[PDB]
Amino acid sequence: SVPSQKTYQGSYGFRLGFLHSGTAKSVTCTYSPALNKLFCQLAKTCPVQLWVDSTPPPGTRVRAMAIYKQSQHMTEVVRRCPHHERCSDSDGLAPPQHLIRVEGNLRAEYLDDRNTFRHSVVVPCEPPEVGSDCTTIHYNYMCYSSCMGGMNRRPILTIITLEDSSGNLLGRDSFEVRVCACPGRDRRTEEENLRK
Ligand SMILES: CN1CCN(C(=O)c2cc(I)c(-n3cccc3)c(I)c2O)CC1
Ligand SMILES: [Zn+2]
Repeated sequence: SVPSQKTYQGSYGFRLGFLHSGTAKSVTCTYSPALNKLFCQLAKTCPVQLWVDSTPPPGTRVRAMAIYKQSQHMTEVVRRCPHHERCSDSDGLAPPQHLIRVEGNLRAEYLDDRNTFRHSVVVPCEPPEVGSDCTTIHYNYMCYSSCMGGMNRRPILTIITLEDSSGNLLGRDSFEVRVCACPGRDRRTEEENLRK
């Protein structure tokens, strides 16, 4: 009743990568390697790189799912709060309850698991554009970490899985996420707290 978060490169050497966006007050998405934590504003583009050592088979897919980080909340489905699930912000593909969306990919599919009720969004693997060495998926997080009746200040993890055409596991990586108004300030604060 809890998805695994164990990092697993698998046969294709799968792992994530993040840009270096800095901590200026204006930054909208910034990743802390020291915390393995992405800080982002509500509904803003979060570029996540996908890296492999070798090409996975045709029909391989990449799925994203959120879980609560704290063990005492891990069995609770992460969903949008009672306010945001009712706001008129649909993109025509993502169900209004889903926290994580993929931006700019008409082949994205959204799953409400019939057994666990967890939400996820999955896209087909596509090779990098000519001249690039990795593929980037653009995610959006559709609720603040602080939203009452939803995440309610509880930290979450995003689990990214590489899957075969039947959904079997080929690779896994993960990162913590805080969705907040000032990601640059919050990253600096939490990195300072860690250094102390
Ligand atoms: C050194 N080799 C050069 C040739 N490779 C690719 O073109 C490649 C193919 C795929 I499909 C993907 N891909 C994985 C998940 C989503 C897209 C990626 I990231 C790639 O780098 C593999 C690595
Ligand atoms: Zn919300």
